Amino acid sequence: NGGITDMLTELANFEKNVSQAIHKYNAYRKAASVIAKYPHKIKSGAEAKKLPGVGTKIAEKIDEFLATGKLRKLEKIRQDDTSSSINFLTRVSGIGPSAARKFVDEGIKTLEDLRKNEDKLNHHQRIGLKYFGDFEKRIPREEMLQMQDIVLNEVKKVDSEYIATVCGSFRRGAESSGDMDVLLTHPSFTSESTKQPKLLHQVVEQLQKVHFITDTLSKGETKFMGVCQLPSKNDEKEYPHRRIDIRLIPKDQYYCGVLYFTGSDIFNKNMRAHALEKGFTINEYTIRPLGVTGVAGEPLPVDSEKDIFDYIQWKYREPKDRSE
DNA sequence: CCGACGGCGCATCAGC
DNA sequence: GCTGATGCGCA
DNA sequence: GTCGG
Ligand SMILES: [Mn+2]
Ligand SMILES: [Mn+2]
Ligand SMILES: [Mn+2]
Ligand code: NA
Ligand code: NA
Ligand code: NA
Repeated sequence: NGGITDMLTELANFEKNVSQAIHKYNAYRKAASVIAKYPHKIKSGAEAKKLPGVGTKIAEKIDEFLATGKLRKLEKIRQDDTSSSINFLTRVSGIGPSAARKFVDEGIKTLEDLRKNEDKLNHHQRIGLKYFGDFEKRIPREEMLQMQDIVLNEVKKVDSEYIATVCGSFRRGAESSGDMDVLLTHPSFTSESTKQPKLLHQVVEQLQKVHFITDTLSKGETKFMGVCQLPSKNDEKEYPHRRIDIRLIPKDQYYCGVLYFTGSDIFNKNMRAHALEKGFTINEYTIRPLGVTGVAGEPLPVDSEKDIFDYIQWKYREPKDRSE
């Protein structure tokens, strides 16, 4: 049902980027997700309508698309200059719905206008512009494996007790990835631990030293967002620049962290809701119970991802089964 | 009908 | 100059 | 936009 999920996804993007209606955005993605998981070719809106997250308005849109092969609402939007331009500009990392809208109001609507007005861009936005095409390329699993070996090894060089784990799409096992996500732990940093200084900085700084990390979007004591690039050969094609995220998490919370940052995004949304549907509340850090009123108690002990799955009564699903 | 739908780390900057 | 307000991206 | 109060 690629035709239908593509349509719902494009509608989602509009609601997020133009209408700034984040809950409609989520509603469309939730519908696109449940439809992609449907093992039958959808013959009608009423057929989709049986699925949870698909409602009256989306069934009708499905009837139209199935009849005409297109959607008039999407046509008009694509034709609309302000809508189209705002949508476009949000493809730049660091330009969200609000910046995109402001730019367009000022007559800035293309990559070229962004070039002409670099003085109006902040540092993250200049980086996103610089790497516009690069950031929209997928990363082949082969290069993700080369990236993994560099990160793991340079982490070793700073200190051998660090544990770095590549999570996200890679850990689900996908053949290409949108970026690289790295969870970092160290024995000195736990949920108590007196706050250990420069733990993440040391690793970011080394990765810069070996010229693997080329740009910084944001950097703090627990979270790094930036740009990296595989080393080239002699005269060879430069690899594309890639997005990399590094999160430093307390060691005692590594499994909740690995669970969350493996994803998928929709999966974790799905886990938290079913968590409450069993008396638990999950975040990135801990799994806790609520009682009868519903404040959450203390973090239950966890030594594996499945430990978390047990608590809320799901059959365990290997990383590869979480792409939602 | 109506309201909930997750929240946080980091960067920027308008308004003092 | 500072900081409350807000934007951004994110599994 | 959807669905469980
Ligand atoms: Mn069936
Ligand atoms: Mn990723
Ligand atoms: Mn990421
Ligand atoms: Na439904
Ligand atoms: Na953007
Ligand atoms: Na992505």
